[PDB]
Amino acid sequence: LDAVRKRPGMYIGDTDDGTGLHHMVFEVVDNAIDKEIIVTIHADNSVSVQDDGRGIPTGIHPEEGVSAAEVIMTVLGVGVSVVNALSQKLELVIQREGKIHRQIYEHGVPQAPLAVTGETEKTGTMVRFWPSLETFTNVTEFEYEILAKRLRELSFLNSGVSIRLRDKRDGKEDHFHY
Ligand SMILES: Nc1cc(-c2ccccc2)[nH]n1
Ligand SMILES: Nc1nc2ccccc2[nH]1
Repeated sequence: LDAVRKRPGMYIGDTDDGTGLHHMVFEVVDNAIDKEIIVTIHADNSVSVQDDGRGIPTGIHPEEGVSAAEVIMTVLGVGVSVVNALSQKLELVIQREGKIHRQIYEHGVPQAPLAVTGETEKTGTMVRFWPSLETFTNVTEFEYEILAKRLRELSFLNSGVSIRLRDKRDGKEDHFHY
């Protein structure tokens, strides 16, 4: 990830006008799109993307020797590893094979291995990220309508996916489904 950290604008887009900032969300959503996705803008200016999919794989990657999810998050669509690298904090929650798994990153650095924290009957993946204010300048707050515009376009192209957008700062919400 040091290549990304070294030139963030080249991977995520302009880090001063809000372009790159919002592309962080779009990258995560893109990965989720591969049946309901919920994008939430939190009051602390983090965004979370949840789905009810199968959950990303949690087993150890036989080559890298860490969880497959960690490989996805830390090894170079630009890839969610870019989002992770440029987030001061990122929380990953995977519900899969009857288990809830959690992991925290800071600036792309895992704080511990992906760990089983409980049981569940649901499946899905949740990523919540806090963009690094060391990288993103000037425009540092998410603009609802920038997200809504893109998610609407995506909903038309991905006919079987329901997309919800929620703003916890002011209660605004939308539901894109084609
Ligand atoms: N909310 C999410 C994030 C992801 C995801 C899937 C593949 C790679 C990275 C992230 N799925 N659902
Ligand atoms: N604040 C801060 N920024 C960082 C960038 C890379 C690794 C660790 C870091 N801690």
